[PDB]
Formats: sequence, structure tokens, C-alpha cells
Amino acid sequence: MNKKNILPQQGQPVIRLTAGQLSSQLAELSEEAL
Repeated sequence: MNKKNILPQQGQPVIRLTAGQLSSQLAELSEEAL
């Protein structure tokens, strides 16, 4: 009976983490163009 890594019906942070990891490898090399 644990809910530390087992997310509920939410799964919201599972979508942030996903695109988050990829958007992280780019952050370092943030595109300088505005």
C-alpha cells in the first residue's frame, strides 16, 4: 500500500515529465532567435 511512484487517475505529471526531459536537452542549447 504505497502511492509514492504510483500516480492516480491524474497522470498529469507523466505528460510534463515526458516532454520535459526532451525540452530539457534543448533548454541547454536554447534557440537564440526572436
